[PDB]
Amino acid sequence: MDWGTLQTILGRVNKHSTSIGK
Repeated sequence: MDWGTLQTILGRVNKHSTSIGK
């Protein structure tokens, strides 16, 4: 779900997890 009635708002895009530690 996105916006009161939309879509182009959030898509879990743009992120970084290459960082090591786990």
